[PDB]
Amino acid sequence: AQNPNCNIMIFHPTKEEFNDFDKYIAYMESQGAHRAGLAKIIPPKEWKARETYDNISEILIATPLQQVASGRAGVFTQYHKKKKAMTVGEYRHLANSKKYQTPPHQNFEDLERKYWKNRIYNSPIYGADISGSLFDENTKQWNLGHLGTIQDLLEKECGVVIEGVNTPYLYFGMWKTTFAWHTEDMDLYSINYLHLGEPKTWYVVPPEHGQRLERLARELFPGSSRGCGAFLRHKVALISPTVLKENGIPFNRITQEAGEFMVTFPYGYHAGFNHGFNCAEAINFATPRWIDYGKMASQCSCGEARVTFSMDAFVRILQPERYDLWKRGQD
Ligand SMILES: O=C(O)CNC(=O)C(=O)O
Ligand SMILES: [Mg+2]
Ligand code: NI
Ligand SMILES: [Zn+2]
Repeated sequence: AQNPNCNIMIFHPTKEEFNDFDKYIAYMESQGAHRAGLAKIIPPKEWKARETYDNISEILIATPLQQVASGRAGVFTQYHKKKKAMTVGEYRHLANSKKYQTPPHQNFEDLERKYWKNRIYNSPIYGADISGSLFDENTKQWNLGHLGTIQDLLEKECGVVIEGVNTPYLYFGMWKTTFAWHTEDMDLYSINYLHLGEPKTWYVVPPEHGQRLERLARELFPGSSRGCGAFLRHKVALISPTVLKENGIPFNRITQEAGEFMVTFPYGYHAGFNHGFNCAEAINFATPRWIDYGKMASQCSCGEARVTFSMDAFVRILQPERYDLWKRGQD
């Protein structure tokens, strides 16, 4: 069995190996990369996402989100307070202001320590979930707006034709902006490219151990757990590495830098934070190996998780027994 300790693997494809996206994912899995839940892909030196980032300041962040925490430093939830619209140039200036800027630090480890000590005492503002792309249309390799769609994968594997679309999303971050513990919708893959700026630190639980994380989360968030049998789908709970280690939960960590891709694999729980002003692009995708995970994915039916249009068909076809309850949660 390849990668039996479930370590995060780092890949360096050549320019030739960068041509066929599906083939390279399958190669990484042949080497056991999925067992970690997360892999890093460093593009060949010949590749570029676009020519420059000099002209992005006029993108609008229609609904910036202020991430307000509650709890203790290692075990907290966050809620998202909506703020007035602002441009990427305005958001960059805000990220760099004395109130929000990254503190002085020695190295990534010192900054990680400072994050976990102090996150709860601040409320950073995240420009998340913005439909759009920063890949040049002429970039033919690993262009996250030109991937094979999940609807086409389902149709190729299962024969059923379904409605829905699959487009990328931009994330503009600042120091301490936080992504809570989650798997993807329908336990899909994700791919994330860090276009510019400061790093993103990731934490991940191997898919084979995801239920250990779920059981801890039920213990640590007991009111939330009573409210919903899949409350991690709400994407609000944080648990620190120190608390994970105290409770014996297997996990790994890695820091993504500008120019690097990360892939999350089906049912790989992940969480993390941004080091300073940055911009990432991400999208969900599927492969043949996903189908069995989609069929078994948990679902939130309490009303909180509310998701895209395109998840309807995935539930309807892969999980017909759950469909009626889940759709009530949507309505
Ligand atoms: O970058 C973020 O805020 C969150 N991203 C993801 O969870 C992802 O790419 O799967
Ligand atoms: Mg612009
Ligand atoms: Ni994710
Ligand atoms: Zn719920």
